[PDB]
Amino acid sequence: MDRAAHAVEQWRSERPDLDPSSMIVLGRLQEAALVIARDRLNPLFARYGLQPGEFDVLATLRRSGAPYALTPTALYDAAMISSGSMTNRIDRLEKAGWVERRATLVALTSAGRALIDDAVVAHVDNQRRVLSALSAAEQRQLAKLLDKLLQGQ
Amino acid sequence: MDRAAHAVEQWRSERPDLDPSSMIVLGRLQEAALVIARDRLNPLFARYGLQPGEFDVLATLRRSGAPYALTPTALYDAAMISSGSMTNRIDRLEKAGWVERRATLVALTSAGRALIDDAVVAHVDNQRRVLSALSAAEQRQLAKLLDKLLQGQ
Repeated sequence: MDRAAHAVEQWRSERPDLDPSSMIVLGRLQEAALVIARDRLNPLFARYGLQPGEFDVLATLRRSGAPYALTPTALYDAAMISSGSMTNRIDRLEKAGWVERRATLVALTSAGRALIDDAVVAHVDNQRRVLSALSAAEQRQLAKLLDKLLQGQ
Repeated sequence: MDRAAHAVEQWRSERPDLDPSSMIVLGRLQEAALVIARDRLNPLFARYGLQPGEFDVLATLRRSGAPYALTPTALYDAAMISSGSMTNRIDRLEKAGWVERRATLVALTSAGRALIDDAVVAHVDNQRRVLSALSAAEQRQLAKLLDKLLQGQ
């Protein structure tokens, strides 16, 4: 038993008036997102000098196509993840030499483009190893369920 | 198309040398965990005066059974989520009147026990509405896939 199943077992024992079933799926959802970010994805980003949020900004600019320049609002809408604190994240990226503010647009520098071109290859390799315990059909299956859960929000 | 599918589409266009397939499932995983915490679970915790991490501490103590007292190490291992910054989280809970440090043990106060007894009912109701777009079999299915992904870490 993992954290979530052990906790439901205890709750069923302590609060039999409760139906704690929903705790399994959502406890595993949040634990899986946390452990994968903390122990798998973020270490790789740190090897490139990046926080995960900073990777997303650079990746979003790169995949928007040349000249890799978006308004901060277009940047948020196109991001992989809808996290906050973006303005200071852009500030950091400009100070590091990876983005540039132009007219208002946020654009990759050449150094930033080279960095994310390098990092995204290592990232996807990292992701495949993260997912390798699931078969192809299991990954498609997990993506369909997460899509339905997400739209339900 | 959601964030993750739109981003894969762009990557496939921009870096056809890349296989970005892994981005869908893991992008949806992290986005779903974030949106559900930010927009659904944490608002409910805040109505009880709690941060999500603080809810977990109180819930872990309560479901460990009377006298609802655990060592900080037992507390971490029994938590629903393996998040950090726990020592300051305990500090805050003691200052709020909800936990007590005894001999070293962390124990619910009566006020803390009453609070989490109230909050956990609202929490599970909140979770069921979060999950209501998935059928029962879909929720069991999602919990099985997340379990396999998790153990693969």
